[PDB]
Amino acid sequence: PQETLNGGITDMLTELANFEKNVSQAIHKYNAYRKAASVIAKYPHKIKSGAEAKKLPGVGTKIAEKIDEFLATGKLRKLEKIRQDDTSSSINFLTRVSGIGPSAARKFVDEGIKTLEDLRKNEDKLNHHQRIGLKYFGDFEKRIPREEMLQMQDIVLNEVKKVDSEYIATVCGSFRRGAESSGDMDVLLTHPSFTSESQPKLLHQVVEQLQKVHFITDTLSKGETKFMGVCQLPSKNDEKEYPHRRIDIRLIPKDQYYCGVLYFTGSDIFNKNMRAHALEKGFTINEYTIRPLGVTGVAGEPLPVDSEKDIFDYIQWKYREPKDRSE
DNA sequence: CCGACGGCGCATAGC
DNA sequence: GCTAATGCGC
DNA sequence: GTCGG
Ligand code: NA
Ligand code: NA
Ligand code: NA
Ligand code: NA
Repeated sequence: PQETLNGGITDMLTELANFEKNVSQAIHKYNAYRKAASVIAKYPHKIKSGAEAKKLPGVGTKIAEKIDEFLATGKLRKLEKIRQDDTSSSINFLTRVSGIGPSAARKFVDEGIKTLEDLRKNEDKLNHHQRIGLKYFGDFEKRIPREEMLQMQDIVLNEVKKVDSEYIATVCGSFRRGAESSGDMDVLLTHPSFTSESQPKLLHQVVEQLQKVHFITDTLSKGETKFMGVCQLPSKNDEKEYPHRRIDIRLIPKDQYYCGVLYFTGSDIFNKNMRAHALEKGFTINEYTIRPLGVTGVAGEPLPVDSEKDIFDYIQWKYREPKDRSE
Protein backbone atom coordinates (compact mmCIF):
# COMPACT_ATOMS: atom_id res chain seq x y z
CA PRO A 1 0.00 0.00 0.00
CA GLN A 2 1.10 3.59 -0.70
CA GLU A 3 2.84 5.42 2.15
CA THR A 4 -0.02 7.95 1.80
CA LEU A 5 -2.07 5.33 3.71
CA ASN A 6 -0.43 5.15 7.13
CA GLY A 7 3.03 6.55 6.51
CA GLY A 8 2.77 9.07 9.33
CA ILE A 9 1.91 6.26 11.74
CA THR A 10 4.60 3.94 10.43
CA ASP A 11 7.26 6.62 10.49
CA MET A 12 6.30 7.52 14.04
CA LEU A 13 6.55 3.90 15.20
CA THR A 14 9.92 3.35 13.50
CA GLU A 15 11.22 6.53 15.13
CA LEU A 16 10.06 5.29 18.52
CA ALA A 17 11.72 1.97 17.69
CA ASN A 18 15.12 3.60 17.15
CA PHE A 19 14.99 5.51 20.43
CA GLU A 20 14.16 2.27 22.29
CA LYS A 21 17.09 0.51 20.75
CA ASN A 22 19.67 3.25 20.63
CA VAL A 23 18.78 5.40 23.66
CA SER A 24 16.79 3.23 26.07
CA GLN A 25 18.66 -0.01 25.20
CA ALA A 26 15.33 -1.88 25.16
CA ILE A 27 15.81 -4.20 22.19
CA HIS A 28 12.48 -5.96 22.68
CA LYS A 29 10.56 -2.68 22.59
CA TYR A 30 12.54 -1.78 19.47
CA ASN A 31 11.30 -5.01 17.93
CA ALA A 32 7.78 -4.46 19.29
CA TYR A 33 7.59 -1.08 17.55
CA ARG A 34 9.00 -2.53 14.35
CA LYS A 35 6.56 -5.38 14.24
CA ALA A 36 3.72 -2.90 14.76
CA ALA A 37 5.03 -0.72 11.93
CA SER A 38 5.35 -3.74 9.62
CA VAL A 39 1.84 -5.08 10.21
CA ILE A 40 0.50 -1.55 9.81
CA ALA A 41 2.53 -0.97 6.64
CA LYS A 42 0.83 -4.03 5.12
CA TYR A 43 -2.70 -2.96 6.11
CA PRO A 44 -4.54 -1.79 2.95
CA HIS A 45 -6.68 0.91 4.55
CA LYS A 46 -5.99 4.38 5.87
CA ILE A 47 -6.30 3.74 9.60
CA LYS A 48 -9.09 5.75 11.24
CA SER A 49 -8.57 5.05 14.97
CA GLY A 50 -6.35 3.35 17.49
CA ALA A 51 -8.98 0.66 18.05
CA GLU A 52 -8.90 -0.31 14.38
CA ALA A 53 -5.12 -0.70 14.51
CA LYS A 54 -5.34 -2.73 17.73
CA LYS A 55 -7.04 -5.55 15.79
CA LEU A 56 -3.74 -6.18 14.01
CA PRO A 57 -1.29 -8.62 15.61
CA GLY A 58 1.53 -6.67 17.23
CA VAL A 59 -0.49 -3.50 17.92
CA GLY A 60 -1.47 -3.27 21.56
CA THR A 61 -3.09 -0.89 23.92
CA LYS A 62 -0.24 1.64 24.05
CA ILE A 63 0.42 1.92 20.33
CA ALA A 64 -3.37 2.21 19.89
CA GLU A 65 -3.29 5.19 22.24
CA LYS A 66 -0.37 6.68 20.39
CA ILE A 67 -2.17 6.31 17.11
CA ASP A 68 -5.20 8.05 18.59
CA GLU A 69 -2.99 10.97 19.65
CA PHE A 70 -1.24 11.09 16.27
CA LEU A 71 -4.56 11.00 14.38
CA ALA A 72 -6.13 13.80 16.46
CA THR A 73 -3.09 16.13 16.61
CA GLY A 74 -0.74 15.12 13.80
CA LYS A 75 2.13 14.64 16.26
CA LEU A 76 3.17 12.66 19.31
CA ARG A 77 4.11 14.72 22.38
CA LYS A 78 6.67 12.16 23.61
CA LEU A 79 8.31 11.96 20.18
CA GLU A 80 8.54 15.75 19.69
CA LYS A 81 10.19 16.10 23.09
CA ILE A 82 12.80 13.44 22.58
CA ARG A 83 13.35 14.73 19.02
CA GLN A 84 14.61 18.03 20.43
CA ASP A 85 16.52 16.49 23.34
CA ASP A 86 20.16 17.21 22.49
CA THR A 87 21.58 14.21 24.21
CA SER A 88 19.09 11.60 23.09
CA SER A 89 18.96 12.70 19.48
CA SER A 90 22.77 12.64 19.43
CA ILE A 91 23.01 9.12 20.85
CA ASN A 92 20.40 7.97 18.35
CA PHE A 93 22.31 9.65 15.53
CA LEU A 94 25.73 8.28 16.36
CA THR A 95 24.55 4.66 16.19
CA ARG A 96 24.14 5.14 12.44
CA VAL A 97 27.90 4.69 12.22
CA SER A 98 28.62 1.01 11.71
CA GLY A 99 30.53 -0.18 14.75
CA ILE A 100 28.89 2.41 17.05
CA GLY A 101 26.11 0.73 19.00
CA PRO A 102 24.03 2.09 21.89
CA SER A 103 26.79 1.65 24.48
CA ALA A 104 29.52 3.38 22.45
CA ALA A 105 27.08 6.11 21.38
CA ARG A 106 26.20 6.76 25.00
CA LYS A 107 29.78 6.92 26.13
CA PHE A 108 30.64 9.28 23.27
CA VAL A 109 27.80 11.71 23.97
CA ASP A 110 28.67 11.56 27.70
CA GLU A 111 32.09 13.05 26.93
CA GLY A 112 30.81 15.65 24.47
CA ILE A 113 31.25 13.80 21.17
CA LYS A 114 27.91 14.24 19.38
CA THR A 115 28.44 14.70 15.61
CA LEU A 116 30.48 13.17 12.80
CA GLU A 117 32.88 16.12 12.96
CA ASP A 118 33.34 15.36 16.65
CA LEU A 119 34.15 11.76 15.74
CA ARG A 120 36.50 12.95 12.99
CA LYS A 121 38.38 15.04 15.51
CA ASN A 122 38.58 12.08 17.87
CA GLU A 123 39.85 9.16 15.80
CA ASP A 124 42.05 8.20 18.78
CA LYS A 125 38.87 7.02 20.53
CA LEU A 126 37.51 4.88 17.67
CA ASN A 127 38.25 1.21 17.09
CA HIS A 128 39.03 -0.11 13.60
CA HIS A 129 35.44 -1.03 12.68
CA GLN A 130 34.22 2.38 13.85
CA ARG A 131 36.83 4.26 11.83
CA ILE A 132 35.72 2.45 8.68
CA GLY A 133 32.07 3.06 9.48
CA LEU A 134 32.86 6.75 9.85
CA LYS A 135 34.90 6.88 6.62
CA TYR A 136 32.04 5.35 4.63
CA PHE A 137 29.16 6.81 6.63
CA GLY A 138 27.23 8.09 3.63
CA ASP A 139 28.11 5.27 1.23
CA PHE A 140 26.87 2.64 3.68
CA GLU A 141 23.41 4.24 3.88
CA LYS A 142 22.97 4.05 0.08
CA ARG A 143 21.18 1.19 -1.58
CA ILE A 144 22.86 -1.00 -4.20
CA PRO A 145 20.98 -1.11 -7.53
CA ARG A 146 20.59 -4.62 -8.89
CA GLU A 147 22.72 -3.94 -11.97
CA GLU A 148 25.61 -3.11 -9.65
CA MET A 149 24.87 -6.27 -7.65
CA LEU A 150 25.19 -8.26 -10.88
CA GLN A 151 28.55 -6.57 -11.56
CA MET A 152 29.67 -7.30 -8.00
CA GLN A 153 28.52 -10.91 -8.35
CA ASP A 154 30.44 -11.21 -11.62
CA ILE A 155 33.67 -10.30 -9.83
CA VAL A 156 33.03 -12.44 -6.74
CA LEU A 157 32.21 -15.62 -8.65
CA ASN A 158 35.06 -15.12 -11.15
CA GLU A 159 37.68 -14.61 -8.47
CA VAL A 160 36.42 -17.44 -6.26
CA LYS A 161 36.61 -19.85 -9.22
CA LYS A 162 40.06 -18.54 -10.11
CA VAL A 163 41.37 -19.38 -6.61
CA ASP A 164 39.97 -22.93 -6.74
CA SER A 165 37.38 -24.06 -9.28
CA GLU A 166 35.91 -26.47 -6.69
CA TYR A 167 34.63 -23.67 -4.44
CA ILE A 168 30.90 -23.08 -4.56
CA ALA A 169 29.78 -19.51 -3.91
CA THR A 170 26.23 -18.14 -3.81
CA VAL A 171 25.12 -14.52 -3.43
CA CYS A 172 22.07 -14.73 -1.16
CA GLY A 173 19.76 -12.20 0.49
CA SER A 174 16.95 -10.38 -1.26
CA PHE A 175 19.17 -10.15 -4.35
CA ARG A 176 18.81 -13.91 -4.82
CA ARG A 177 15.03 -13.43 -4.52
CA GLY A 178 15.12 -10.91 -7.41
CA ALA A 179 15.12 -7.61 -5.50
CA GLU A 180 15.67 -4.49 -7.62
CA SER A 181 18.11 -3.16 -4.99
CA SER A 182 20.10 -4.44 -2.03
CA GLY A 183 21.59 -3.03 1.15
CA ASP A 184 24.74 -5.15 1.15
CA MET A 185 26.12 -8.31 -0.45
CA ASP A 186 25.93 -11.65 1.40
CA VAL A 187 28.19 -14.37 -0.05
CA LEU A 188 27.92 -18.00 1.13
CA LEU A 189 31.01 -20.04 0.38
CA THR A 190 31.83 -23.74 0.66
CA HIS A 191 34.38 -26.24 -0.65
CA PRO A 192 34.18 -30.07 -0.89
CA SER A 193 37.21 -30.40 1.42
CA PHE A 194 35.29 -28.70 4.28
CA THR A 195 32.67 -30.76 6.13
CA SER A 196 31.19 -30.82 9.64
CA GLU A 197 33.70 -33.53 10.61
CA SER A 198 36.81 -32.80 8.52
CA GLN A 199 41.15 -25.90 5.96
CA PRO A 200 41.78 -22.80 8.14
CA LYS A 201 42.83 -20.90 4.95
CA LEU A 202 39.79 -21.69 2.76
CA LEU A 203 38.16 -18.34 3.56
CA HIS A 204 41.44 -16.42 3.72
CA GLN A 205 42.55 -17.37 0.19
CA VAL A 206 39.28 -16.01 -1.25
CA VAL A 207 39.45 -12.76 0.73
CA GLU A 208 43.08 -12.33 -0.32
CA GLN A 209 42.30 -12.77 -4.02
CA LEU A 210 39.47 -10.26 -3.79
CA GLN A 211 41.86 -7.84 -2.10
CA LYS A 212 44.58 -8.40 -4.71
CA VAL A 213 42.21 -7.32 -7.51
CA HIS A 214 41.19 -4.30 -5.39
CA PHE A 215 37.54 -5.27 -5.10
CA ILE A 216 37.70 -5.58 -1.30
CA THR A 217 39.01 -2.26 0.06
CA ASP A 218 38.65 -2.71 3.84
CA THR A 219 38.15 -5.35 6.52
CA LEU A 220 35.80 -4.94 9.47
CA SER A 221 36.35 -8.41 10.91
CA LYS A 222 37.89 -11.63 9.62
CA GLY A 223 38.17 -15.09 11.08
CA GLU A 224 38.24 -18.64 9.77
CA THR A 225 34.54 -18.73 8.82
CA LYS A 226 33.19 -15.16 8.60
CA PHE A 227 34.54 -12.10 6.78
CA MET A 228 32.88 -8.68 7.07
CA GLY A 229 34.33 -5.90 4.98
CA VAL A 230 33.98 -3.29 2.28
CA CYS A 231 34.22 -3.43 -1.48
CA GLN A 232 33.88 -1.10 -4.45
CA LEU A 233 33.20 -1.66 -8.15
CA PRO A 234 35.96 -0.45 -10.49
CA SER A 235 35.35 2.85 -12.22
CA LYS A 236 36.71 3.82 -15.63
CA ASN A 237 38.52 6.53 -17.57
CA ASP A 238 36.70 9.66 -16.39
CA GLU A 239 33.49 8.39 -14.81
CA LYS A 240 32.50 9.07 -11.22
CA GLU A 241 33.43 6.56 -8.52
CA TYR A 242 30.97 3.97 -7.28
CA PRO A 243 30.12 4.10 -3.55
CA HIS A 244 31.82 1.68 -1.20
CA ARG A 245 29.58 -1.27 -0.26
CA ARG A 246 29.30 -3.71 2.61
CA ILE A 247 30.07 -7.33 1.77
CA ASP A 248 30.04 -10.37 4.07
CA ILE A 249 31.49 -13.76 3.14
CA ARG A 250 30.73 -16.86 5.21
CA LEU A 251 32.43 -20.22 4.85
CA ILE A 252 29.99 -23.05 5.57
CA PRO A 253 30.63 -26.81 5.74
CA LYS A 254 29.47 -28.48 2.51
CA ASP A 255 26.96 -30.64 4.44
CA GLN A 256 25.35 -27.51 5.95
CA TYR A 257 25.64 -25.32 2.86
CA TYR A 258 22.13 -25.59 1.44
CA CYS A 259 20.56 -25.13 4.85
CA GLY A 260 22.69 -21.95 4.96
CA VAL A 261 21.70 -20.87 1.44
CA LEU A 262 18.02 -21.48 2.18
CA TYR A 263 18.19 -19.53 5.44
CA PHE A 264 20.23 -16.57 4.17
CA THR A 265 17.98 -16.28 1.12
CA GLY A 266 14.89 -15.71 3.22
CA SER A 267 12.73 -13.85 3.46
CA ASP A 268 12.44 -13.74 7.24
CA ILE A 269 8.72 -14.37 6.89
CA PHE A 270 9.20 -17.27 4.47
CA ASN A 271 11.77 -18.79 6.85
CA LYS A 272 9.28 -18.74 9.74
CA ASN A 273 6.51 -20.18 7.56
CA MET A 274 8.81 -22.91 6.28
CA ARG A 275 10.00 -23.70 9.79
CA ALA A 276 6.38 -23.74 10.99
CA HIS A 277 5.41 -26.29 8.34
CA ALA A 278 8.51 -28.43 8.98
CA LEU A 279 7.54 -28.83 12.64
CA GLU A 280 3.97 -29.77 11.67
CA LYS A 281 5.63 -32.55 9.60
CA GLY A 282 8.05 -33.83 12.26
CA PHE A 283 11.28 -31.98 11.40
CA THR A 284 13.25 -29.13 12.93
CA ILE A 285 14.97 -26.71 10.52
CA ASN A 286 17.60 -24.24 11.63
CA GLU A 287 20.35 -22.35 9.81
CA TYR A 288 22.56 -25.45 9.82
CA THR A 289 20.56 -28.66 9.57
CA ILE A 290 17.20 -30.36 9.19
CA ARG A 291 16.66 -33.06 11.81
CA PRO A 292 13.71 -35.40 12.46
CA LEU A 293 11.79 -35.15 15.71
CA GLY A 294 10.81 -38.29 17.58
CA VAL A 295 7.40 -38.71 19.14
CA THR A 296 8.78 -37.50 22.52
CA GLY A 297 10.06 -34.40 20.65
CA VAL A 298 13.69 -35.61 20.73
CA ALA A 299 15.68 -34.46 17.69
CA GLY A 300 17.61 -37.10 15.77
CA GLU A 301 20.69 -36.69 13.65
CA PRO A 302 20.85 -34.13 10.81
CA LEU A 303 19.59 -35.53 7.53
CA PRO A 304 21.72 -35.44 4.36
CA VAL A 305 21.09 -32.26 2.36
CA ASP A 306 22.62 -31.81 -1.12
CA SER A 307 20.45 -28.99 -2.56
CA GLU A 308 17.72 -26.63 -1.45
CA LYS A 309 15.27 -29.10 -3.04
CA ASP A 310 16.17 -31.89 -0.59
CA ILE A 311 14.90 -29.73 2.27
CA PHE A 312 11.58 -29.06 0.51
CA ASP A 313 11.40 -32.78 -0.31
CA TYR A 314 11.83 -33.77 3.34
CA ILE A 315 8.92 -31.64 4.52
CA GLN A 316 6.64 -32.58 1.58
CA TRP A 317 6.74 -29.08 0.07
CA LYS A 318 6.98 -28.28 -3.63
CA TYR A 319 10.26 -26.55 -4.41
CA ARG A 320 9.82 -22.87 -4.58
CA GLU A 321 12.20 -20.62 -6.47
CA PRO A 322 13.78 -17.71 -4.58
CA LYS A 323 11.59 -15.16 -6.40
CA ASP A 324 8.47 -16.73 -4.82
CA ARG A 325 9.89 -16.72 -1.28
CA SER A 326 8.60 -13.32 -0.19
CA GLU A 327 6.44 -15.19 2.32
C1' DC B 1 1.11 -12.33 36.37
C1' DC B 2 5.24 -12.82 34.15
C1' DG B 3 8.84 -14.56 30.93
C1' DA B 4 9.98 -14.75 25.84
C1' DC B 5 11.15 -11.96 22.35
C1' DG B 6 17.46 -15.34 17.71
C1' DG B 7 21.72 -17.12 18.26
C1' DC B 8 26.37 -16.74 17.17
C1' DG B 9 31.29 -15.10 14.84
C1' DC B 10 34.68 -11.77 15.69
C1' DA B 11 36.95 -7.72 18.17
C1' DT B 12 38.38 -5.71 22.37
C1' DA B 13 37.63 -6.33 31.69
C1' DG B 14 38.93 -9.61 35.40
C1' DC B 15 42.22 -12.70 36.87
C1' DG C 1 49.62 -13.97 29.61
C1' DC C 2 44.67 -16.62 29.47
C1' DT C 3 39.53 -16.83 29.74
C1' DA C 4 35.22 -15.38 29.51
C1' DA C 5 31.79 -11.64 29.03
C1' DT C 6 30.05 -7.98 26.35
C1' DG C 7 29.27 -4.99 22.31
C1' DC C 8 28.24 -5.24 17.76
C1' DG C 9 26.19 -6.58 13.52
C1' DC C 10 23.52 -9.53 11.10
C1' DG D 1 5.35 -3.13 24.05
C1' DT D 2 2.83 -7.17 22.86
C1' DC D 3 1.71 -11.73 23.20
C1' DG D 4 0.38 -15.91 25.36
C1' DG D 5 0.95 -19.87 28.91
NA1 NA E 1 -3.37 -6.37 18.54
NA1 NA F 1 25.86 1.40 14.47
NA1 NA G 1 22.83 1.30 13.30
NA1 NA H 1 40.61 -26.64 -10.67
